[PDB]
Amino acid sequence: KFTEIFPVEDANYPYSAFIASVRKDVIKHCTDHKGIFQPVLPPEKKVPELWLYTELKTRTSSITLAIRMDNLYLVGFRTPGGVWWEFGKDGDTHLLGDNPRWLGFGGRYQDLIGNKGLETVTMGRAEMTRAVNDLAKKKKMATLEEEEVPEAADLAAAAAADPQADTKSKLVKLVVMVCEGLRFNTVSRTVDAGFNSQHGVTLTVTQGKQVQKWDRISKAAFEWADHPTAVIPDMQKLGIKDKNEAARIVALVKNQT
Repeated sequence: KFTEIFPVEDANYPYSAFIASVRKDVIKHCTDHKGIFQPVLPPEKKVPELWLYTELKTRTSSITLAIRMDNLYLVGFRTPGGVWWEFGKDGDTHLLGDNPRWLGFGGRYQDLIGNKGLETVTMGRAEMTRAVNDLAKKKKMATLEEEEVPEAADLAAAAAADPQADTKSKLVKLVVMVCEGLRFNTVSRTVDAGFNSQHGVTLTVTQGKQVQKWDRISKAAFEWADHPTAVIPDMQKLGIKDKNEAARIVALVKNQT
């Protein structure tokens, strides 16, 4: 519904700038709840009602990300050839229009990276450049070549069971840098700090666990609006005690209403 553009490879355009710019356009569609420091996103619906489109470009290629405004999560992406790829599998219901194709897997961190924590997702500008260039070529196929050389049965079977391992990998790097970067200022701070480092940057185990509990800390955000002194198990479980620390972690909360 509204576009953002990020020139990945442009070293002079800081990641923090893109975040600050995109959050400002998103907050335009948010509400101010008393007792809740962070802006409250639009209420969730079965059919995403406002869409954030972020176009990530390199010097070579580019892709557009289709993000729901209500929960700030990726639904699919568009290639340069105009093919939309959506999270899901045959049998599901497409949220994207324009002849979208099913990726075959879902957007859960665990459709994506199994049971390995978010701390295993290496991020950075170079990491984002390769992900876009890679996904800009998302192919429909692997007919490819066990005729090249079973008796690599080991290779042959890995390819057969996890064909889009590469895609899942590139996708979960953008999900954390963009979606999660927008939701959590703890992630945007960490991703921006090491965005141009030569060996990439990652989020700590603890950060990953909080990131995965966005809904929960969003609920607490609302609970602390009513009772700001309340202690929250699910929160202290995560290394968060009070709305004050929570304000150093989440930037935008999920609307409970």
